[PDB]
Parts: sequence; structure tokens; C-alpha cells
Amino acid sequence: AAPANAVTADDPTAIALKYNQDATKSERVAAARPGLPPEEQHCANCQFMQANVGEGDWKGCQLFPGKLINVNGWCASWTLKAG
Ligand code: SF4
Repeated sequence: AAPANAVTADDPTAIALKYNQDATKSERVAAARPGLPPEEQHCANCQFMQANVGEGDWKGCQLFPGKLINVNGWCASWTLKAG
């Protein structure tokens, strides 16, 4: 079950960024964002995931203030976690 503040499929920004809480149900291959092969991309290896926000599999994303994403998710702003 998702937290009460999970990003939902109906969120305008989630729709624009093609977020899904499950990267295996995402269009990461179509987008071909740079930095890793697409099949390797998900929130846990993204620069915007906030490891100090949330609990467990439900962590912050800087692009979704006040909400939580799933570490196993993906969106089209995926960017390699570089620091
Ligand atoms: S920006 Fe990164 S951490 Fe945030 S939802 Fe998209 S892939 Fe996940």
C-alpha cells in the first residue's frame, strides 16, 4: 500500500513526467534518458531521490515536494545519482 502522500497516477506533474511507482511499468526504454541503459534506471539511482525523506521503499523526490515516490519507480526526469 502506498503512503498517504505517495505520488499518484493522477498528479499533473506525474502525468507530464510519466512517473510510475513500478519502473517495470514505465516507458523508460522509449525515453532513453542518458547516464545508464534504460532498463537499469529507477528512483533509487536517481539524483533527485531524497534518501533522508520518507521510510523504507517510499522516499522523497525533489521534483515532487511534499510527496513520496517508490525507490523502484521511474519518471522521465531520471538523472544519474552522481553526488
Ligand atoms: S526524478 Fe528521479 S527520483 Fe524523482 S520520480 Fe523521477 S526517477 Fe524517481
